[PDB]
Amino acid sequence: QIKYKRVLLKLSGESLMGSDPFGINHDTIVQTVGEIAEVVKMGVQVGIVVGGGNIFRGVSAQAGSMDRATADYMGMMATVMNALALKDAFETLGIKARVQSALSMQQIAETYARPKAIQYLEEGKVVIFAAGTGNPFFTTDTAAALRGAEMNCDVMLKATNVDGVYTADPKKDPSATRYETITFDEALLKNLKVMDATAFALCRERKLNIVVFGIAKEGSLKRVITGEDEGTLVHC
Amino acid sequence: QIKYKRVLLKLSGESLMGSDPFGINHDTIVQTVGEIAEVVKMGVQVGIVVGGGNIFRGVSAQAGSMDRATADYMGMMATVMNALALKDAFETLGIKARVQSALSMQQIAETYARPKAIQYLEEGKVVIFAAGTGNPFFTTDTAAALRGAEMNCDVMLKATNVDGVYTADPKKDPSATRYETITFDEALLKNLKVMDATAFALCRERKLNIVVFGIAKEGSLKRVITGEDEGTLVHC
Amino acid sequence: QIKYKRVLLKLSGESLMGSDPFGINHDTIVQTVGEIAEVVKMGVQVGIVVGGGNIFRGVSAQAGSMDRATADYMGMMATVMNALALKDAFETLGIKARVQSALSMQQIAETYARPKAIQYLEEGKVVIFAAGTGNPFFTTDTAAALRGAEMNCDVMLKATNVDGVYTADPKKDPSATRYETITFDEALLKNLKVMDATAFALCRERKLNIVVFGIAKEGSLKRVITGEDEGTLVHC
Amino acid sequence: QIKYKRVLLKLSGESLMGSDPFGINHDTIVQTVGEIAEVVKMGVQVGIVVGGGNIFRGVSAQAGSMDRATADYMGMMATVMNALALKDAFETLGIKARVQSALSMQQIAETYARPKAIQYLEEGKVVIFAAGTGNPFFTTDTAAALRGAEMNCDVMLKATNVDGVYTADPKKDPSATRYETITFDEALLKNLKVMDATAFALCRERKLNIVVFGIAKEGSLKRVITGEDEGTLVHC
Amino acid sequence: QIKYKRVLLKLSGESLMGSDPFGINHDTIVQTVGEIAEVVKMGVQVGIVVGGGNIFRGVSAQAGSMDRATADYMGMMATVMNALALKDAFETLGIKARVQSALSMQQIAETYARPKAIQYLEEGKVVIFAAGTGNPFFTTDTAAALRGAEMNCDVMLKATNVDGVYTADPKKDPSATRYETITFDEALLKNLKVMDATAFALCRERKLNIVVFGIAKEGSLKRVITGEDEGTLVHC
Amino acid sequence: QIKYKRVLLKLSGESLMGSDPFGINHDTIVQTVGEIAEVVKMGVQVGIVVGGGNIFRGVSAQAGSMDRATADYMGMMATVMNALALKDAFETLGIKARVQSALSMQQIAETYARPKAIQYLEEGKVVIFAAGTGNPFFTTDTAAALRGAEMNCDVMLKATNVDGVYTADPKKDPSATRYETITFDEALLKNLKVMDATAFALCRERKLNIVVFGIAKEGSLKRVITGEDEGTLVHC
Repeated sequence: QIKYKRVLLKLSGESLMGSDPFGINHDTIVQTVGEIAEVVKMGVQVGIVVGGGNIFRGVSAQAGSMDRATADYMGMMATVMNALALKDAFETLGIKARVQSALSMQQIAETYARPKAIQYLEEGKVVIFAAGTGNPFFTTDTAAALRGAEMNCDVMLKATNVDGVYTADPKKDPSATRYETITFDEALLKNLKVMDATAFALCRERKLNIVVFGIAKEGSLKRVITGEDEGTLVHC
Repeated sequence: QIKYKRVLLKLSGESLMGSDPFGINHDTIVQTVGEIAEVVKMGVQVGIVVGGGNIFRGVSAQAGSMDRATADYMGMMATVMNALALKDAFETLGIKARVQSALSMQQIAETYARPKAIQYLEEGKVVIFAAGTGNPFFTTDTAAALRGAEMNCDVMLKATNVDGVYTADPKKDPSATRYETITFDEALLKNLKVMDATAFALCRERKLNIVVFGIAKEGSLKRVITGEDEGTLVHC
Repeated sequence: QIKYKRVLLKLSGESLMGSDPFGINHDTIVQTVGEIAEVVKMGVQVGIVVGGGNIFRGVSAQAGSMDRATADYMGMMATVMNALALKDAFETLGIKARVQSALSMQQIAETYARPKAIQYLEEGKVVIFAAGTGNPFFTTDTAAALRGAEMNCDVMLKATNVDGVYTADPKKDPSATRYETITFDEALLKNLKVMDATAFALCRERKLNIVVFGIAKEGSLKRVITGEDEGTLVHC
Repeated sequence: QIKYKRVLLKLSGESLMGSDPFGINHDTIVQTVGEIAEVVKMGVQVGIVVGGGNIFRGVSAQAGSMDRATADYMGMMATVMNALALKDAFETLGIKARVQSALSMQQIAETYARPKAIQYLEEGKVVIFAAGTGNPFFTTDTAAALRGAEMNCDVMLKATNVDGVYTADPKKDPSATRYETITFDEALLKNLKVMDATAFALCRERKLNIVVFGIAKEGSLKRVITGEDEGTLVHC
Repeated sequence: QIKYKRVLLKLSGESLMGSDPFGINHDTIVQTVGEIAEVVKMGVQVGIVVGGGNIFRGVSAQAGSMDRATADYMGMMATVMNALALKDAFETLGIKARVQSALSMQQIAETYARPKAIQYLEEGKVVIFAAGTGNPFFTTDTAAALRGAEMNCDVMLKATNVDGVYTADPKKDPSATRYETITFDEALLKNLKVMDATAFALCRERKLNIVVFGIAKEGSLKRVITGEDEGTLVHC
Repeated sequence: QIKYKRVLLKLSGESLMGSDPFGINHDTIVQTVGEIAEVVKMGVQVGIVVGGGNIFRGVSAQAGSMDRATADYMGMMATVMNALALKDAFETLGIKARVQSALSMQQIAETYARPKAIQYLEEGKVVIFAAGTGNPFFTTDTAAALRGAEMNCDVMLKATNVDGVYTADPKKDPSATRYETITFDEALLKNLKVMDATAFALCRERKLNIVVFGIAKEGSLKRVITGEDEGTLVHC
């Protein structure tokens, strides 16, 4: 029935953007939350680390002439916005969700705390991690590996705009094939794009396997959770 | 020389958007900052309260489907992003600035604390207040009034897309006139929309005068603080 | 049986003062807590926003020559004292209660957080909100509307020294009559005293109805909760 | 010239009450502040620990019926109120003052942090410590000792309703004498109540000398810091 | 069956040191946690205040030339380390444990809060109090009395390297006898070593009885909890 | 005169241990501090990131049996202890220093905040960063890089038990040579272990140059900041 009991779902801000060129598209987020809700109702404990690219865009231009760290702090503030909207959407579906921020925040969100988050998962709630790792110069993928290892998740579900890992950029090379399973070293030796070095190393060092898939492809989240053939499995 | 020593300048997030559809427009924010950097060098202590309408656009549509309290929190997060961008802008021009948030932030900003805010104002720095009043259901203009009165500002400068208060909409009828100066009661009596009732009410009770004025027009700010004829002055 | 499931009870500090000229009168608070306990045991979820006038009195005089904001901060510190004593009194009756402060406090009380407070209500505990809205220049009534709207309460129970809304000050006009029901506009058109403008506007804008009643009039809290004829109902 | 450079002055909340039955008496607080403003201008770094007995009166009766830990917390809240009032008083006389709380406060005060407190003392400001030790069951005098030793104060000044330590109660017998100077051991041996045992014990272990003295008597403070004959000196 | 329902177990850092000359000895802590686990599974609610002498040793030498307060802060940081390891050890045995610090800490531990800790005990979890009282110049024993009184524990279990209270130092006087029961005054009159004055006074003033025993003596924790003859009972 | 104006000096906890088996060795810490106190007086702004290996030794054995996240937290607590000891050392030599923690601490230290850290650096103070990145699974060297780049340091000084990077281990073969200067890519290509990959990767992306060098050797630090030939320089 269920292959992965506890998962850390990594969603980029862009995933909530749909076709729009900025922000959150109501239809996309509803479709996404609903799909996550489905696996939760199947009893899966879900942890979500969400990015802020969809909202950073509106401030990307100015970022250029800003101190990178500061630009990154705005990015983190952007994730919190997606975290909030994401939670609101779950409550609408009858699923309770809690937002834990890596940087302490008064009323918008609870501060990250391992014991509480684990509990929340157990209590059947979706835990949404905001503000990445709390530090600049680190990617969302990195924050996903960190929270994943901390939450003792069975695997990290890296959701992307491609339904898996290809021998080469499929969107620009129709003859590209999707790997069904690959190793960390293989991914490296083959210069395959899975995630940034730092995040990749963290997943290895913590023995956190990764499944790359395309969330927007209706039904694949459930397929991966159930063990069907979907996306690429990267293991150590 | 100087008409107003300490001023609380209210900036809508939209005033940093320029002609863009969303976010922060580089040339616009650089222009606005520069103009304030001008009065600052003239010995004016300036506190800023900024909205998040420009960034809120990308999540506005979704907001409608969300709880309002949660929507306002996203609005407050948006203002933090503008506050950082603004703060960084000032540094580039050699001016020192600090970001105070109504809600506690870990490393993005310092929590609001009157004694320190006033402290900075004396040290001749720019203080940008973010997160508004820290509470949902309150408008940015109310935050400005709150902070303006708390900071013991000589006047609140309401920057807007108009150079003053008119007896009628000039854009949709070039036959009206720009009030040079009105009184709170007259404004209310003549249904002149200066700001929402709560915000407006606070200024009166704290006896904080307002000066509505378009900041896009170069020189406008420089004019108001010097005492020239510019924008409407709502006083008591 | 029960007309209002979730209520925000607004108690002024003076209500806990009884006949004494300052502070908390043991007999009054016990009578008050007991009455609130009764409706909780009937299954009503109660949220309480409490004032500090009864304790502010001792420092009222000095306040006069103090900066208003500072005077207001003392008021907020006063509510926390009533919040504490109020909680202690419930624990004595076997009812668990939690104090959420609008301003973060280390060990005296938990910081306000919407998700937790809602939960507390559901868990059958009385939630007592202290420190108003966290900002100076705002009344307790305002803090009651805010928390009320945030807690999604069915109605706000404004407890006062009069058993309802009269055509004129009853304590000084024996021929005054009590309205059984009135509208927001009616209350305004008639210059009826319900609460301050800001708080009143917030209740309207959030569609939070109000029931004005006299808590000290033994048995009326239960009567209002049950639907009997008691106090004045102000709705939009 | 100056006998004590840095001093930790202990003020009971009652010493701000004057002849009133409760709260803060305007003329009294203005008198007391003024007297300290005097030694401050003389280059004395002054830290203050204030009790809350004056405000605690209005809730004392109820306290008896409450848990003691909770009662002490209300006592600590009371001290914050006096701290603010005191702080404001100093500003009026042109003196800068900061309020450090043992327990974290959001905007009412700054959390205690030694490096900053000492910082202020050097900057020639008045530092008023509130919330005592931050723990229930500890007396105000213990907080004074704690802070006195932490601040590396030359001496702790215990202001009281008496101008010194006597061989017997002078009020209830005008035949005793005011010890000019005693030693901790002598005090204990002769059962001279200077302060509770814990507080007293701390001063000795940290080697912090005490100077009991009535502050109501004009000039008293001025006398002690200058070295004149005034109040008992408990030393080691 | 069970004589003490809720206990505050005071463990010195040295107890976790075993024979080693520094730090935590895996075997000792496992033996200790297991023994505590046994009484928890019997339904006893356990509160633990732990010291840091075992880890302070490594920095004792440098402490000598440091400001005492600072030296004490390092001690508190040391308790947190034992608190952490202590918790980890319980989780391994299947017993949930929470670490509450007297000084607020972001992700390492929850800040001390009476309502939550009581709850935790009730929920069957072991609560471990770290950082003493939060202030320098106070012993661990003192922190044990404080938390004990706050948690309304039935008795404070002072674990030590001696199996009770002797007529004189047994390790250096073979003819020393163990008291089975003694009074506070008796302990004092006889100059018996139970704990430091401050801590002792606090236990008396709060009517918190004390049982002195040797935790390392396998099986005595259970014996004391069950009412058997073990250790010395000090009561008021 | 000065080669590097602002430097981020990385100190392993072991470098404060001297020849001892654990903890902090008085003569060693006094020597190391003194050496830095030297370059500071020369107008060099110095930020420090210190590890906790020296203190972690006493809990290392137990760590193996604990969850790694929890082990790393104990490691971070250890670094706070070294930070305090270090800070105190500087005071003794008349130098002012402040301790910034990645994780919020109540009174032991100030929470990390870039604007203030840079503030201090300009005020000519020593800033000691503790708790590393604030996240588990990240090495001390990564924290150094993070902070180094955040602080806009001219270079990161990696103090170690070796005076530079060699073509081969000199200790286990006196036939190699100390690279005078290498480039990131060369280092990686030649498998020269300078620091873990993540840490190393960050320095390159932020363009932060490293200068590996043994600090035990008196004069070493003094040499590097002046520009003399000392230790390997890994640049881009």
